[PDB]
Amino acid sequence: MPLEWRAGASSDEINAIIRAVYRQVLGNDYVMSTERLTSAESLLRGGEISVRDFVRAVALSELYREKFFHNNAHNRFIELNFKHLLGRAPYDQAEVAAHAATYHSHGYDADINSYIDSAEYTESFGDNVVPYFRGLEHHHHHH
Repeated sequence: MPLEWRAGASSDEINAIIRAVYRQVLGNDYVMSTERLTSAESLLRGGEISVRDFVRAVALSELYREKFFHNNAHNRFIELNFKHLLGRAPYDQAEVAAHAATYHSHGYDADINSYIDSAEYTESFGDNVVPYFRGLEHHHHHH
């Protein structure tokens, strides 16, 4: 049973969104004790942005980029962006080459947005429900 945000929902649940999104996007329990995304987290807390646009900002974070693009191969970084935002693996080299070309021609931002604004991410996780890896869920919210 996944996590959903709605209007009037409590601070513990919104911080549980931030924890779940971050843990899903970076994999190994993310980065805190720093500036990070204090603006984006306040927009989620204020209800100014959707959960999709929050997850987009966490996958746009430079603390995700320096750790998984610079300390790891770009092909593997695309393979990470799939399992982190969609919950799948791009075993097709045509699929990896498509996102590599988007990454170089339209930038880091456009590649990340290709996962968030995709029809597989949308509908299944919607604007209110938090994305998870296919096979992982340990924070059940009744609705």
